[PDB]
Amino acid sequence: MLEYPIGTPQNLAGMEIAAVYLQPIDMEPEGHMRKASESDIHIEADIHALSNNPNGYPEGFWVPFLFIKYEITKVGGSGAPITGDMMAMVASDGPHYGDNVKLQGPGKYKVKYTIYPPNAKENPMSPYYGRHTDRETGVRPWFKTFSVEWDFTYAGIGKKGGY
Amino acid sequence: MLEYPIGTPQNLAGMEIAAVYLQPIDMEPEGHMRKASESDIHIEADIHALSNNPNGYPEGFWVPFLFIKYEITKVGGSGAPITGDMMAMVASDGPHYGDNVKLQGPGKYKVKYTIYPPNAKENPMSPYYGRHTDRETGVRPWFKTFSVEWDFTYAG
Ligand code: NA
Ligand code: NA
Ligand code: NA
Ligand code: NA
Ligand code: NA
Repeated sequence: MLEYPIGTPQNLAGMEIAAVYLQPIDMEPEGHMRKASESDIHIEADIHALSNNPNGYPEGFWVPFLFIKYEITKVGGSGAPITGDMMAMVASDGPHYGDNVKLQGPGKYKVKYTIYPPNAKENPMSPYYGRHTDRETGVRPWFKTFSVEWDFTYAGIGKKGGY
Repeated sequence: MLEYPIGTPQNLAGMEIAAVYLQPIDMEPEGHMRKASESDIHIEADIHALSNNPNGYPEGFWVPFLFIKYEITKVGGSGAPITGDMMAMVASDGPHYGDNVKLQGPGKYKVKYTIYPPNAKENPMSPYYGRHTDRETGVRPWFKTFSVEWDFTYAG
């Protein structure tokens, strides 16, 4: 299969944060993603643990229970920024955070993700996850909410809504 | 600290399901686990993907967003079954499903886990996790809720 990069990955708080996209997808439960026919891409946040991750994840593990908001802005565009809240889901290549998105035509875009840890009050998955704190099996505190940004160009006859 | 085994792992639906226990733990957020001072063990369900997992997980990945109920019963003895729901959490050896439990003294116990997929009506994480279904990136349907059982000898 093929996917497309948004910039290059960034390493922060013991994690690799990468932005990628592919064609719009379909998901179970149905009717939660924007319809694939009304979208240009499926945008994703690919988040995996680095070596010696402070929260106990082995290197390469997917980091679960995060909440990710995104803002996509067209450089020099007359449109309002594109925003949304990703959802965690599994595909044939494993779990991701993603969302189906409709863009504003070909051009340069700024992409900003805001990543919330699993103890943030803004993260609706926080009631479902814990962290050991005892001496023998405990880990370091969760990272604080942070953002990451990339620039990328979306353009071409082979790009849906990019020509 | 020792991680004690509860039987041997069992393989179903493209996953390894293993049971272990250790001493009671402390967790953030506080007030969800039974106090460590009022518990005997921390029981865990260790669930990881096997090769060719049908739901898209690479081999060895933790299987996330499941919901696990347990029933622990002192074998052929006085006492009611001990029941509860585990919680997903991370520790220094990675993520698990687990719970602090008070037992009924040394002896043999049956341990049964009932494992609910992300789309089960009993799984509270159903509004928060999806599965791709399109032809190019989709995976097979979720497994149906099932149980696995073992026994172990608690020494203290
Ligand atoms: Na909480
Ligand atoms: Na066994
Ligand atoms: Na088996
Ligand atoms: Na706490
Ligand atoms: Na045993």
